Amino acid sequence: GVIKPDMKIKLKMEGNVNGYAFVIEGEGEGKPYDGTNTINLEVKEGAPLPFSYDILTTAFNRAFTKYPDDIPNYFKQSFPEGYSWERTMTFEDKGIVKVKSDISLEEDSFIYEIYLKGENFPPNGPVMQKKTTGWDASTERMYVRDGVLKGDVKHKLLLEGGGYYRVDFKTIYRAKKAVKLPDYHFVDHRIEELNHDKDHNKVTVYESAVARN
Repeated sequence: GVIKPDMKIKLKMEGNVNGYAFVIEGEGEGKPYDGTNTINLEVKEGAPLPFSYDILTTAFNRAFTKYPDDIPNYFKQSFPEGYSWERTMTFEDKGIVKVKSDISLEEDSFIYEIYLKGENFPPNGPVMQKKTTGWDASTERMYVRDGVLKGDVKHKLLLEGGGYYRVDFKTIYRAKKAVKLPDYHFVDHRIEELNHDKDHNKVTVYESAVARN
């Protein structure tokens, strides 16, 4: 099919957080059937970013998910036409991020066109004060609503000094063709900043994702 065991990634994100504008380009690769992906990110406008890089990482593609044979794969079935997604991240201190991404396929490269807007983050909270220490492992509840796939996460951003900062994810995934719809299932995630430079001008993100009943 069009989804090969090794695939590349190209992305551009236009972002605005608490009114601060920025542009990020990424290049990476992954193993769609293994459910693993790596993206190398460079800030092109707005360096040094004046907020926590953790609020962007989950924006930088469920095509990279390991799926048991018996659970229909909403994402892989969508290609070559691909799919788009829109997401609201609601933070326990009333900060909010809204993301949309178009996922297309050019030969053996996924292409992501991302728009991100964050607002109402407390100026002295851990996002704007860069006091976050990465995402916990998560489980995303995947379920069909109105003919498209919804993903819900009760997520946690770890904090410097210990404990965590609650974030609810609601995502809507919209295939650009008729696909066999899965029953309700789970996707377990682990996302990691593998490395970065002093101001997160250059960041490498890794994610693994596996579907189970």
